[PDB]
Amino acid sequence: LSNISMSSSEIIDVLCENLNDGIWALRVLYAEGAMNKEKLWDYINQYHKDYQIENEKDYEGKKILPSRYALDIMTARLEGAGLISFKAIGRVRIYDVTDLGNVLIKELEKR
Amino acid sequence: ISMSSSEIIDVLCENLNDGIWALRVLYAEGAMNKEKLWDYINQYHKDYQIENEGKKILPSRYALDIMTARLEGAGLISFKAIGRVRIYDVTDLGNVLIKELEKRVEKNN
Repeated sequence: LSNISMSSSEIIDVLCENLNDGIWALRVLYAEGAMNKEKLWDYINQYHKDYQIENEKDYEGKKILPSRYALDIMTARLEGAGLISFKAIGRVRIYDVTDLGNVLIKELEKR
Repeated sequence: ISMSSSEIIDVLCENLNDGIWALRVLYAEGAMNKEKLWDYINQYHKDYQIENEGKKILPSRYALDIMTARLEGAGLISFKAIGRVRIYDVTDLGNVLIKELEKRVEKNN
């Protein structure tokens, strides 16, 4: 009766445009593999920090994730977009990139 | 790669959860600032519940920011910053999900 009114690439473009800083969680998970949310918090801060230092060797800025509140917001954006997902180990959450998240990492670099 | 519009939308639908309330509010009431959205989301959900209680779906600003974050990331709502104020509205993709959910309500009933 009615097709989905936006193409796969138009939808992917919207997800790419709102990814913003979440790209750091994707880079971490893509390079390091699945990880505990707590460790992902640390790695995202380290990846971002090192990337800033690559450009400004005397860089000394604030953590992109200074609080659990910030961590929860960043993962919330990625979970809502279906780019990362998690599995439970008791109260621990193990995160990894999803198929759409991978579909998106490619679509990113290329463009 | 190789994901159809349908496959992608399925993924967005599976992760929407309670965010549907914000899409419904924005669609019905039109664009509004974030503080009003918070009130309306609670008011909308409250009413739905009242006739189906007590607890606010968004009891704190934290809950409000987590819910809107999931929606913004999925590209379902969008906002314009004016100073520290933000005016939100539901997007084309947000309406695609509203329509997709109504299609499912239709099939599941």
